[PDB]
This record gives sequence, structure tokens and C-alpha cells, in this order.
Amino acid sequence: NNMNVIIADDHPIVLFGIRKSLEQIEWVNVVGEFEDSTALINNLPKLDAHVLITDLSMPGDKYGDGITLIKYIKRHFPSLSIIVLTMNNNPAILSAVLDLDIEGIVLKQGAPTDLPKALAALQKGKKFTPESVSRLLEKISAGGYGDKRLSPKESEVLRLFAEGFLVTEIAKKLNRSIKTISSQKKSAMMKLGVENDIALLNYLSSVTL
Amino acid sequence: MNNMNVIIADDHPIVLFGIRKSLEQIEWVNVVGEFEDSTALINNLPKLDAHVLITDLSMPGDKYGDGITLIKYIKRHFPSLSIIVLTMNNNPAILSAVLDLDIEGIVLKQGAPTDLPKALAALQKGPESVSRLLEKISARLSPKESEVLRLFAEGFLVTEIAKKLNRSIKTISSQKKSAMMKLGVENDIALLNYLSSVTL
Ligand code: BEF
Ligand code: BEF
Ligand SMILES: [Mg+2]
Ligand SMILES: [Mg+2]
Repeated sequence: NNMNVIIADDHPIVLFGIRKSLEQIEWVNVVGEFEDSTALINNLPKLDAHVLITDLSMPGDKYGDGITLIKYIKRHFPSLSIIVLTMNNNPAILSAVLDLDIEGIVLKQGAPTDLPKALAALQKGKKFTPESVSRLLEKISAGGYGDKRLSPKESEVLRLFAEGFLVTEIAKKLNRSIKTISSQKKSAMMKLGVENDIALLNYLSSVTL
Repeated sequence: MNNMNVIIADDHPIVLFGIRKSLEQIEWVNVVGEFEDSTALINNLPKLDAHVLITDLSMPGDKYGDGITLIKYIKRHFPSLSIIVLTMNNNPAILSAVLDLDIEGIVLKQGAPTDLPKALAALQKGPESVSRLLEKISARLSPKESEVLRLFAEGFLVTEIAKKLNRSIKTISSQKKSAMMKLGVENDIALLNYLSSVTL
């Protein structure tokens, strides 16, 4: 069973690496390489791909990147198997990708064999989870907020935080007190499992909802 | 041409794989070692007759650091070594600080796949990559402040930022508060939003 593979990453050095690590796998065929999400979504309908190995952070205004792009691929190419290869190791981001029920997550900070092992497992209709992914996924699992989703109010505050506004600007913009905005903000944070402001913005750069 | 022994360092093994692939074409290149943190790199440099280092900017290593600290350490202890920095960092202040250290090349991970071969060829001729990027920046902060800001913005807590510089919690906190006021932000959140809009 040959597997036709599409690779997507905004760093061409990584694309070369992915091919370099896949050259030893005889049953893998690379039918396309893309560096932004517009080019990827445009070429998906014309290649007959079985698997996508995709990055999370990439350019592309039309279809975006991150969780948004992956959801989009799931809806419109449901038979396509997805493995995410990402440097974005924020537990909240990775738990969000795991929620999408794709065929694997691999970290660029992980082991050199993690990607070929993910593909090997997929050939056997199985899921490979590296330890490096498992560890920080258990942090969010254990804490116990994985089930909960954002309210419209919470989403509203965070969407403006995602365009770089401060708590005092959002209060004025939504016509709410600082106390209310902060309470809404911290409640949203507890749900997403992000413990500080840098973690929150990094989460917000990978989801646009 | 003259044969070059090359050492590669990056905390992402996929990138290390990619660099080998980019250089496998070049007859005169020989890769003599691959390292994923600055401690393994520095420990091994004297044992391998390295001529060129292709190094990442952000990598683990508390002992010799990363970034500017590492490059300075390498310049001082290995003056016969040529250094090419290969990085995803696209902050003008950081890059200008790296380019102040007189390295022999810079390649951005966003740039073309041929840039690395091309930077190697320029090392024989005695760099275009530094110039082009300097002009890209042309068309405020200190190197010590820049590095504190990098570490913070990359995801590292203030605690973690102490050990990579052997500066205390107070000294990194003070340079941060200085750099924040020096840039025009008064807030951690405003600090990341600034970094976005200054990006190359
Ligand atoms: F930019 Be990818 F998510 F490593
Ligand atoms: F982590 Be490197 F600076 F791309
Ligand atoms: Mg990327
Ligand atoms: Mg790195």
C-alpha cells in the first residue's frame, strides 16, 4: 500500500528535512510541497493525496493556519489523514489539535524518528504518540478543564486580546468594567489551561475563533 | 574547491536532517558533527577539526547559553572557526545585534533552500547575506536587553531566563523593565504586540 504524501511548512529547510527523513521509507511518495495555506488548499483538490504532514504556523490570509486550517481540511477533505509536525509545544494548543481527532502529532523539538514512527503507525491504521507529546498532554488532562468551552462573552474578550488590545482598552471597547473583563479573561484562561499571558497569546495565534 | 568540515547545531532534528540534505549535493562539504544543544556543541568542537559552524540561534544549553552569548563564547574560544547563523528569528533588533558580532553568514529559515549552499560558497571567496539583511532592516535597544527580550518572547519564564545568562532574577527583571520602557510598552501583553508589528 503506497501512501501519497503532501508536506506543508513555511520553512523550506524543514521541507527538505521531511523529505530527507522520508527517503528511506519505500512506500511513501511525496506528491506535493507547499509553504503557505492558500497554495496548499488550492493544490489539495488536484493531487490524490492520502496523508498530509502539516505545520501549524504558516502564512495564508484566506484560510489561515493552526487549528482553523486543520478543521477546514477535516470538513472538506475528510478522507485525508493528517499528521501535524510543529514546534508549538504549548499544552493548550496541542490538546486543541488532539481534540480534532487527526492521525498524529509530532514535535519538531522531539526525537528524529518521531515522524517516520507516526507514518509507520498510520500504515498499520494505528496512532503513534511520542512521549514528548504525551507528557504535556497529561498536564491539561490531569488539571481537569479539557471538557469546557468558551462562552460568547469570554470569546469576545479573547478575540480582542488576539488583535493586541490591553484589558483597559477592551473594557472601554466592550463598555464593561475592568473587573468584569479581568474575571472573564481569567475564567477563559482556566478553561483553556493557559497559566499566563504569553501562553494565552501563543494559543490565540494558533486559533482564530 | 577547498574541502570544508562542517558542524551543524539546531534543537530540531528535522532541521538538522534538512541541512544535511541541502549540503549532500556539495562535493567539498563534509559534515563532521550534529548537535541539538550548546553543551554538546561546545564539548565536541575541539575534537572534530571543524572549519565551519552552521548554528541555530535559540537552543537549549544553560552552561554556554544560546543566541548572542553562545556566538560570543564561540568567537573567543574558537577564532579559526567560520560561523553561519541559521535562524527563524525575524526581529530586527535581535538580527542587527547578531550582525554586529562579525559572523561569516546569516541564513533565515523563512528564506530559500539554496541560501545555505550559497553562504558556504561565499566562505571560500572571503558576506553577501549579512549585507542584504542589513539593507532589509534599513528599508534603539542594547544587545543585552535584546537577548532578555528574546528569551521572554520565546516562551521562557523569568526564572528560566536567569540560568541561561547567569544573571540573577533581579538583573534580567531590571533589563526587561528598562527595555519595556525603552521600547514604549508598559505591559507584558503590549510587549508581544510590539514584537509582531516590528517583524521582518
Ligand atoms: F510553524 Be510550525 F508550527 F512549527
Ligand atoms: F531556533 Be532557531 F533560532 F531557528
Ligand atoms: Mg511554521
Ligand atoms: Mg531552535
